[PDB]
Amino acid sequence: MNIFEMLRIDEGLRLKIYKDTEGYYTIGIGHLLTKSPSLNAAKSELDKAIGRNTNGVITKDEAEKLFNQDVDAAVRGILRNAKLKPVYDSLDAVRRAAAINMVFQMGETGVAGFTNSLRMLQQKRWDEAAVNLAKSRWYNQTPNRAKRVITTFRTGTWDAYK
Ligand SMILES: ClCCOc1ccccc1
Repeated sequence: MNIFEMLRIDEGLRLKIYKDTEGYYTIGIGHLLTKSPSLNAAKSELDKAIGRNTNGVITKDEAEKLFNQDVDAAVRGILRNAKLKPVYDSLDAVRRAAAINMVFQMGETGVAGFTNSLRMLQQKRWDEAAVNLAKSRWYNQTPNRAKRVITTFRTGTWDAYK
């Protein structure tokens, strides 16, 4: 298991434009296209992302290319964020994957406001962290996914993904 395999499980793979759990146009392995309700707007973003006229369909290779970029960007975002970086640096590699997973899903601004959870993670109070993480819109809207990510933070193992 690793961050790629982990997010592949959490996000799925769809080769045509679909709506994500929030109702936003998305493609590939959870590549958010736009928060706009316009399908045409989404197709424009898709074409710009891939570099050709796709008419809303991409290949698996193209999906994996965006996915790699998205993971890279999430990591790079964490490292450029003054609140996230020290917590990330403090973690082992398995818990780092859980951190990336959350940023991938909710964006770095969103996760940077998990102030109390971030502190518990830095402190390595894993059970406390796991309790605090669940007290969130995130947990309530995507409980099965949140439960997997929380278990990963709590245990530093891949148990929730085997
Ligand atoms: Cl507090 C739940 C998120 O934990 C993170 C820790 C480090 C970087 C990004 C996220």
